Amino acid sequence: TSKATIRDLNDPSQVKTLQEKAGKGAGTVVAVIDAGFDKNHEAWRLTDKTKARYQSKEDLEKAKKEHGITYGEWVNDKVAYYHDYSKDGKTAVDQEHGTHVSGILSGNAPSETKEPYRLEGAMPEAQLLLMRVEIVNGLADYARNYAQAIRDAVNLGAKVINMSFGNAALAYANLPDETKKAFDYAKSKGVSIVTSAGNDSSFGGKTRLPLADHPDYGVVGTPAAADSTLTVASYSPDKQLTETATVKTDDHQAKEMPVLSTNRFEPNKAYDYAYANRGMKEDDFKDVKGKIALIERGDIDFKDKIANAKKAGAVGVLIYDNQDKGFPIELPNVDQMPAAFISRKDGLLLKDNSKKTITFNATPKVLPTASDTKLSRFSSWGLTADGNIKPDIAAPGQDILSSVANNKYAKLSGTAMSAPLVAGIMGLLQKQYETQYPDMTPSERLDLAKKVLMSSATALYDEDEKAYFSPRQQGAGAVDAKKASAATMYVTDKDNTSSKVHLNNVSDKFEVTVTVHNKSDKPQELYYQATVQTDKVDGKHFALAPKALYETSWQKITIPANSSKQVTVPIDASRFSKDLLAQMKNGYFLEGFVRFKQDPKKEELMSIPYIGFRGDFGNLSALEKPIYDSKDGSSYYHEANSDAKDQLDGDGLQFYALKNNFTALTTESNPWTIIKAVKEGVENIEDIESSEITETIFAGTFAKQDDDSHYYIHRHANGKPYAAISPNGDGNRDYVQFQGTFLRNAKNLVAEVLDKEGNVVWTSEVTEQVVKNYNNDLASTLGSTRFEKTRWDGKDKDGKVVVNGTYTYRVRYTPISSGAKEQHTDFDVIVDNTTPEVATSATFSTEDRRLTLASKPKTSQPIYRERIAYTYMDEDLPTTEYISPNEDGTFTLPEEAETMEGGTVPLKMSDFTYVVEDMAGNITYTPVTKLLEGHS
Ligand SMILES: [Ca+2]
Ligand code: NA
Repeated sequence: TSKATIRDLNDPSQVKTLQEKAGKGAGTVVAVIDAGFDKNHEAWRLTDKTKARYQSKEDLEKAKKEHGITYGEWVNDKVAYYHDYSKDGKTAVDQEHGTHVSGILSGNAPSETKEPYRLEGAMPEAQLLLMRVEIVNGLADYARNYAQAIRDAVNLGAKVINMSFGNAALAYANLPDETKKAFDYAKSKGVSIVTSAGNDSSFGGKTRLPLADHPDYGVVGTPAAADSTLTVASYSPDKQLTETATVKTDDHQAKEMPVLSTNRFEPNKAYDYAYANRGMKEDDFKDVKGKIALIERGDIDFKDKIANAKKAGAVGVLIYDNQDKGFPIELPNVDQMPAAFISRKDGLLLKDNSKKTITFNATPKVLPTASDTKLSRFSSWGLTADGNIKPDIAAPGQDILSSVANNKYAKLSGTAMSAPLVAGIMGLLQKQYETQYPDMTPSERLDLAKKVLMSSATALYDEDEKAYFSPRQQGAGAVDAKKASAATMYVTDKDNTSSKVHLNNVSDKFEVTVTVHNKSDKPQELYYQATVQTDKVDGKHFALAPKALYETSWQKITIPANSSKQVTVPIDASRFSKDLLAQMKNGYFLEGFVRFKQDPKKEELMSIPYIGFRGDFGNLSALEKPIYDSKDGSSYYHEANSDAKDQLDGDGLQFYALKNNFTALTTESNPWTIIKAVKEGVENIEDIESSEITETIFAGTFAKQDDDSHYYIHRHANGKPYAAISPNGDGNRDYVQFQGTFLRNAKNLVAEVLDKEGNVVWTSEVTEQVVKNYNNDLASTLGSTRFEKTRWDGKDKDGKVVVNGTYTYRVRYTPISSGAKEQHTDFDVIVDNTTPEVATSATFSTEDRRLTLASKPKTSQPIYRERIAYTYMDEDLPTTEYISPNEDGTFTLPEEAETMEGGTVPLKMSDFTYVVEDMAGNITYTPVTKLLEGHS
């Protein structure tokens, strides 16, 4: 009972054509570096173990002895070697991601599988080297771990190394030297390394669009940033093998549609369904009990939509897209609730259908994708931090069905699924070249295979924009193993280093030079054309879509046999400067593809991308403007309150810093009750000694005298925020600290203080590496970073507190790009240690209960708050509230205080305290009874 494979029904990358030419991997070794594997899975088997490189643990150990490897172990005929390079970690091993990635590369499920179709990877007859690596300490130790796994994989005979992991926005230059030399070691040995681009979209994450003022929104990190690697983006073909559900339309026909199910529905059981809108209100699920809730994708989370139907008593849920030509999204598991994602067109069909009955099928079929041929929304954009072109190539990575833990199978999306397909195509192409080009070195075949894969890759085309997807999103195009296995030509840059042209900074007139390489015995003629395109802009945001400018005339080129010729396409986009600079004031990309055809009417034979930037890329601002300078009071990750644009509350009692992510200075607010308790030596203060809290706030913000619930920005006459410290060790506004939202990566971040008289009085420790805030999510990164090394305690380089005055707090940082000038941002910081002189005597009129102070406060900095506090006990907890002064200078003291429980507590005169604070933080707190006693 031999079952058909998934590839037998769906092979979007044409792997079968290459397999018919180069085999299925028998005798070859490939390696996978991931976070953990199910090394017992049924997908790990060989058809003929006798044809393998390592036929036993003895063959594996002999190879270990020859290279000094004293670790790792044979597992079975398929998994010839497994080693855990992060065994010292305390976290448990996750087996799903690594098993899935490996299955796409070399899965070989037998016919005895429970699945409808067998999972057969690109190289099912190759042996696997599974190597675990996970973060335990830092990213340097991490890169040192997988550098060893690379070297070991090379020395154990791996022809391909697939690395379906990464860390966003990281620069290649910051990798340890061992990691860099391991990349070169594999390359010098003809071993291919394939990296996933990442699932981080652009700056802002898969839910935001980057602002047009900042074109350097790439988020590709390491190891993908290594030039030696082949970095793979993710796209969706126009069709995909999917699970199905069928209904009856109004025309009396049977229409079956794709579904993506979390948990399982009853196979071929007729389900009823009712429309429940966006699933936000309880009334939406009025007639949802017993049926399936049809919920529109909208404003609440999927977990909220699904759980709300569970309360109403539904048997399942159907969430349909709110985007046009969108992608399926894996819905969460909410208490085993069967949840299926469907397209917007299929959802609207179900919404306006008469006989609202749907039946889920057990056998999957190939159906068109709603997205059509489209790049994945999560696939990481270039460029690298160093400014290099990534990714290199695209591969299918939407809802890929592969092997998961416990001998099971599941669909996963991600560039981690795109990579192992290209890795398998690299391995087969290299085998093909071992007979097609035997006189080459292994490094020469590797360089050729990478160039052929990129050249023959079909440049994907956005049908809505009438332009090709940006090279910064798709690389050199979608991999095509048929065109790659058949290619006898390839195209490289001017210096024959890569199949991509990096032009760095360009003006309106530039030229793209490409070398066409012919390896056939006969000369060949080609027609070539360069497309000119840039970014599409929607107002203040990038659309993350191409904007075609024009295309050049088709020109001919004849390349002699076993030779190469260069072509040059002049580009002139000067007639677009005015419009493009209006949308993208700080510069814009000028990019595209030089496409090659045997004849202009035939299909694309090769394509090489070129990328230039119209401006000064390296000197683009790396730091978002301070939040104080915002016209409307909002930044990229922070929205203002339109009713009060100067409101800027602090951290409060939040646990995570998900709010208030912008460039600013931080300080601390320390109430007087805590200053008093600390100076008196109280050990336990929080929720015991005082009801007030020490809050981290932003410098230049001050609370109103009556509310205290909100802080507001105050500014000098010029406009700068009134940032002031009082360095006296009491914890109340003693320091300033730099908080940054970095639009670009930076290096050598250092803060200094100028005395505004021509002298630097203080310099902080240097923060050598700065990573951009490419998102505002705990799962990746927050939209802001607090650099504790930039904290200034108001002291000079000798340790003495600076004299009272205004100082320039200067933050310096340099972009990663080559030769970039150092950038800086300045803040005026006032230092004032002057303790306010306040009253020492007071008389209290018993009739009106008005307290009269012997003298008004005399403060150096302007008065911040002049209040009288009363601290009463509310359920054994001293609770403090405040009283503002009258207009004659007196304070009316109440005789009772209403508690939270609704009661009333009498106020004794020993409960009142006179507190005066200036805008630098200098504070005095005197008991009112002490003032009343202030008389000889
Ligand atoms: Ca202070
Ligand atoms: Na291409």
